[PDB]
Amino acid sequence: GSHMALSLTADQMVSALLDAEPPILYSEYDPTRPFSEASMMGLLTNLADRELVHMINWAKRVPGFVDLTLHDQVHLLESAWLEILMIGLVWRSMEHPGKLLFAPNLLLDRNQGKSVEGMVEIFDMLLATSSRFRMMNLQGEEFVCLKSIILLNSGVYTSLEEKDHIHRVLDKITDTLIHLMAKAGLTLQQQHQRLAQLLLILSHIRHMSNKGMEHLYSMKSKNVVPSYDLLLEMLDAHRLHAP
Amino acid sequence: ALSLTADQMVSALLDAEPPILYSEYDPFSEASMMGLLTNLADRELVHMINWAKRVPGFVDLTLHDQVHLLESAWLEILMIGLVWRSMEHPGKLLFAPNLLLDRNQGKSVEGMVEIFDMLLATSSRFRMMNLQGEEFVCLKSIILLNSGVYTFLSSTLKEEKDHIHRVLDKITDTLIHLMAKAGLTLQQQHQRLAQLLLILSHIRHMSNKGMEHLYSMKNVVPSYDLLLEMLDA
Ligand SMILES: C[C@@H]1Cc2c(ccc3n[nH]cc23)[C@@H](c2ccc(NC3CN(CCCF)C3)cn2)N1CC1(F)CC1
Ligand SMILES: C[C@@H]1Cc2c(ccc3n[nH]cc23)[C@@H](c2ccc(NC3CN(CCCF)C3)cn2)N1CC1(F)CC1
Repeated sequence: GSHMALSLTADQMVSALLDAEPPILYSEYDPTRPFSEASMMGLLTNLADRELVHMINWAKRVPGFVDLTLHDQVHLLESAWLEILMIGLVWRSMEHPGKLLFAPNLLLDRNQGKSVEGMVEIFDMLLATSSRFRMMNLQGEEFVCLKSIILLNSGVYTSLEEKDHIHRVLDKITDTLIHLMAKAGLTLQQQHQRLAQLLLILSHIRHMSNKGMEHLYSMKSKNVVPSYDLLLEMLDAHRLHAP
Repeated sequence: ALSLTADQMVSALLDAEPPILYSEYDPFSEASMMGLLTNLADRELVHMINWAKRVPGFVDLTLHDQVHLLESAWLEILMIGLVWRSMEHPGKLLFAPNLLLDRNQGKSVEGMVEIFDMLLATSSRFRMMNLQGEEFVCLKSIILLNSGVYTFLSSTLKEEKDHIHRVLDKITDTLIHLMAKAGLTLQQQHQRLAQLLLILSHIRHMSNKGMEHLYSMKNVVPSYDLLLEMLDA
């Protein structure tokens, strides 16, 4: 059978989201060749490209996403892809104060970011967001809800029925977040305050993603930002993959 | 400051509200529109300083930290004010009572059409949600305290970060209280709070696209010095 996004209970929503989770990838580098030989930007690009393929399959598994037209799915991934990579990074880097866990074989500190121009400012923001989630003791079940909110919210400001559906899907994830906070034993006031602190961090994640896109658009290379066409091609080619 | 009731918080915020300014009294050109927008933003910024100084918990901060918050938030604060004023004018942006501009007028300045469209979409979203004046002032105060909070260095006892977060929790409590008085169920309360805060992510995005446009135009972004001079005066 098929569960419609709005029929899901809080526990089914958490389960579906935990199931859809992409795997933690490794940075593609020879551990026998010296670390000086590495490109730094070359490694992050190769990693982001591989992670983006998995993000396609995860998005198609987020409740309410396939209910949207192919056109609208592309718009949401186009606006959200960097924010989704960034939230994943900041979550992985939580237990590593002063370091960013890009991959299990790629844990980079602030000074390493200084190698690439304009990268230091982005690293510092990611580091601050990571420490903030650590202070808040962000839970895995909350992280998946926040990652799903980013996807459905980021490109929502671009038909009243399709617009209401995303709002309703977003209300269902909010209900799931609150449920987790009530089970963790937070009072009603504490529940609202934690929900507000988590959603306020999403504003800073959008900010980092805009600074990230600015950096990408400043690069001399022509195919450094995933275009609408490439994202459409990626979502349509998923139909040809084996389940 | 944190001793105020939810109703006292709303009252102080409503009282601190800046006035609605007019655009220079004297059809529009690409340079005349940009000129009018800049002059209006500059006059509004003076009032914004006076408004920020009346937001509870703001003057409790060091002059340095106040400047950092205004430096990160000034454009999001003009933008949220604009989108609120434009609510009752579908397809138009109410810059001033004598300056109500449509989408086609934005096409005069290059790169301005994309910003106008986003502001128009945000305005219609707040209209669909039936955003209340008492909720708008809470959201505007959240933008002030929140936008530059991850900007502050803090490698000493700078306690100052916890105070800001305590003021932000207090505004959340105020937002919920307004929703409970309006008769929303507990579930409706958390859902509305989430929808309002998610729009703040779009306000940050429009501000960044606006700063990009400004930097594409030396003294077009209010400097630390100007803001400090304004806050100290
Ligand atoms: C530090 C940040 C986040 C991040 C990066 C890399 C991997 C990650 N995993 N989790 C988080 C990751 C890395 C990064 C490096 C390079 C690229 N470029 C590739 C090219 N591809 C698009 C399609 C090609 F047509 C994405 C993207 N992102 N970000 C840097 C920045 F903010 C963009 C400037
Ligand atoms: C449409 C948008 C919002 C907005 C604008 C103008 C007035 C407003 N009132 N409410 C909202 C207003 C106008 C605008 C036009 C020009 C400027 N110029 C700045 C102000 N001044 C300070 C420097 C010395 F302190 C130079 C600022 N803002 N925004 C355009 C944009 F997104 C920034 C690019």
